[PDB]
Amino acid sequence: GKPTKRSQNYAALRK
Amino acid sequence: GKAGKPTKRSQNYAALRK
RNA sequence: AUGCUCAUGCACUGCAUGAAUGCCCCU
RNA sequence: AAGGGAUGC
Ligand SMILES: [Br-]
Repeated sequence: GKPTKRSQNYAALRK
Repeated sequence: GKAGKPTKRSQNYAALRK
């Protein structure tokens, strides 16, 4: 659904 | 580029993980 | 498009909370 | 995209 600290954090290290 | 689904064991392990 | 996934909380829907063991082996 | 394993000595 919406971004979360966890998913966001993942996206970062993941980016 | 991969995901991995948390299972009953993985989660159980983590639950016990302090 | 992790803008997920998956648990737990009196519809494969909400809400809230937590987990990168969300591993590693295998079939 | 499905299943199993803590003897995962
Ligand atoms: Br295998």
